[PDB]
Amino acid sequence: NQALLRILKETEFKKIKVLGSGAFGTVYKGLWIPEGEKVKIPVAIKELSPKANKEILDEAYVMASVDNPHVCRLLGICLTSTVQLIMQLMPFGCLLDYVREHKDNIGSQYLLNWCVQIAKGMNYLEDRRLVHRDLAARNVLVKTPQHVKITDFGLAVPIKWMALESILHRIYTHQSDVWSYGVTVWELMTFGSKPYDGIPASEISSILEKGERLPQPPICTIDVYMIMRKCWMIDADSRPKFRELIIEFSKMARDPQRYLVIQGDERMHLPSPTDSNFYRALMDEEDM
Amino acid sequence: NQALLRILKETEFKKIKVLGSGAFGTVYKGLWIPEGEKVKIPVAIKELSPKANKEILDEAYVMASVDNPHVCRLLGICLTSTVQLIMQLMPFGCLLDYVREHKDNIGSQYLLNWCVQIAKGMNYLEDRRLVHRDLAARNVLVKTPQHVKITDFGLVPIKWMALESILHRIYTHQSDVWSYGVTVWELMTFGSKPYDGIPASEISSILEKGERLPQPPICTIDVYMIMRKCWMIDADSRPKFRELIIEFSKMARDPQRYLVIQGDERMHLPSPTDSNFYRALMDEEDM
Ligand SMILES: CN1CCC(c2ccc(-c3ccc4c(c3)C(=O)N([C@@H](C(=O)Nc3nccs3)c3cc(F)ccc3O)C4)cc2)CC1
Ligand SMILES: CN1CCC(c2ccc(-c3ccc4c(c3)C(=O)N([C@@H](C(=O)Nc3nccs3)c3cc(F)ccc3O)C4)cc2)CC1
Ligand SMILES: */C=C\C(=O)Nc1cc(Nc2nccc(-c3cn(C)c4ccccc34)n2)c(OC)cc1N(C)CCN(C)C
Ligand SMILES: */C=C\C(=O)Nc1cc(Nc2nccc(-c3cn(C)c4ccccc34)n2)c(OC)cc1N(C)CCN(C)C
Repeated sequence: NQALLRILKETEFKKIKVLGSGAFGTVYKGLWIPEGEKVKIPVAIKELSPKANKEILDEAYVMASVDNPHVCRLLGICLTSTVQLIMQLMPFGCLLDYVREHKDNIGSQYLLNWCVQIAKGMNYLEDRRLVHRDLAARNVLVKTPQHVKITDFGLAVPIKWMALESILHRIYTHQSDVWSYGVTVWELMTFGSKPYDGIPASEISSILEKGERLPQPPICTIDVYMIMRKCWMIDADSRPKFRELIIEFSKMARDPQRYLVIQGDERMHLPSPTDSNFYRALMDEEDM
Repeated sequence: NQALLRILKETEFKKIKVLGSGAFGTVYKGLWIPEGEKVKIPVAIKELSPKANKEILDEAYVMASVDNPHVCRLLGICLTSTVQLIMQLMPFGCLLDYVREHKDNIGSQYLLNWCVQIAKGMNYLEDRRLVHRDLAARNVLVKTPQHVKITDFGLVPIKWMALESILHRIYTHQSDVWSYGVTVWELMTFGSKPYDGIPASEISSILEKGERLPQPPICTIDVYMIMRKCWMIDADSRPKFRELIIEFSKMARDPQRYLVIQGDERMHLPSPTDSNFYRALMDEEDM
């Protein structure tokens, strides 16, 4: 249990470049320096009282306790005046920046597989009875282009991702996560657009109650959009379950050009197996 | 089958720092840059005719076909003006240099486990009917200090070779058992050169005479006997790699009984907490 979180010394790691900031502190690219040998092992570091460190560690053990190919795991923690958490570094960044930088080279087969993977991770957090509460394209990281992992879940401002019962009553279930999943797909199919951009956060809840939703993205057939819209029903139990979303986006992944309409789709396909095995033996040695 | 070897272009990778040479060419630390992507992936590259390249690929497909935690796999080839082969980069280098540089903190539990691992990989190559022909501490790479892998198999190292290889260029798996015994000895002497100071032309005469490498001081007689049975003159009398796994595993369950190193009770394996950290950053594979 508690053997999954390694307690780190300030002396055995070093922040070296800033990647960004987020939900409790700033993220840096770092290096781990194993005691007694000289090898710089790249990591990611989030820089956030003694008793609050017991609240921190009690949750840290929870996030250090996950095991699923599509969920990120917390690997270490360093108790300093400001706390420092350490996870494996994903050289491909998050999917949000990814989809906004290759938006003219992403084919339909990747997009739908990203949806499958995110539903796989989410359904796993559901099976662990863990609620994400901040699911969003920024919180989906890219291990290899064929392989994404969800991050920074379970931390108890993202109003434009929140289900209506979270905006009005701070109710966070897995069914409220399904709603934010619905927005996350929408970030993907639109190659990184800011949902409800320019309509004040203060006024989102009145527009959802009124019955407006995010608009059908251009590359989406009705079949994909109808699933997004069912994720945004006002009644939580009517939204689909993640286990269903897995089956549905997997079906759509067996025939992608039927469900997403992208210009140039026939000139960009999956990696050959040759290319996936190469990617995996260099970068991605875990199970799936 | 051939989807296990990725055919690379010169333009999608770059050698960046020279790591060493020895076997068949020069090895560099490199970078692979995925087509259409902005990330730079560390790799290892060995830089060496069109017809000879068919001899090459036929072997390369085999060396790309291994799947065992303790055997290295060939990952790509770039058959251009100079043949360039690509495998995963092992940031810890080869085991020989490891044992030479960390001779101050290597305990008996590490040594004995390396033997178990080297026998595991070797016994797998046997099962695949591939003869190493060059098993040696230099050809044992370090993925993590807890995890070694055999490399550059399937391809003169006179001081490692079984006698029937010196006398008849005969290489079977039983000849690999011998080089295995010599590999252990390099490890237990913390990296000494076997038959140091003796000209290569004369090793065969000393082996036929019946001398062997001498018992290292840190080695109990139980360990020495295994090294000696690896060096019997009748190849079929030497032990099998499957047998060496069991025996060195038996010895690892009680390491200080079988190796006598000063300061040994102050260096132990990593805690599980430390093994899990090691594995999620560096070693995510099965074992
Ligand atoms: C509200 N009042 C205020 C202060 C007190 C408090 C209580 C708990 C935390 C806590 C505990 C644990 C985590 C986090 C926060 C968090 O931000 N965590 C991420 C994570 O670390 N990300 C990373 N990026 C790069 C390197 S580390 C994360 C990583 C992961 F691998 C999986 C899930 C996850 O959430 C983990 C902080 C403060 C309590 C009460
Ligand atoms: C006599 N005339 C002269 C010339 C012709 C010829 C024939 C075959 C080769 C050949 C082919 C393939 C390999 C090797 C050599 C080799 O040296 N290889 C190692 C390996 O790649 N090392 C590495 N270090 C860092 C990056 S690549 C290796 C790596 C691995 F992961 C597993 C096994 C293995 O053998 C692979 C070259 C030339 C033929 C006839
Ligand atoms: C969508 C934001 C983002 O994550 N961008 C990003 C991420 C990484 N890698 C990485 N690995 C582990 C943890 C994190 C991480 C977690 N949180 C809350 C972050 C906030 C901001 C930044 C990173 C966070 N990230 C990365 O590695 C190279 C780069 C990157 N960016 C800014 C894109 C640059 N290209 C080189 C990818
Ligand atoms: C024994 C020398 C050596 O390998 N040193 C070494 C190796 C690596 N990584 C690496 N990865 C894959 C394959 C090889 C490799 C295999 N063979 C037969 C080689 C011969 C010559 C060179 C490399 C070979 N090696 C490495 O990665 C950073 C570093 C390294 N060095 C330079 C050790 C010295 N410092 C680590 C202290």
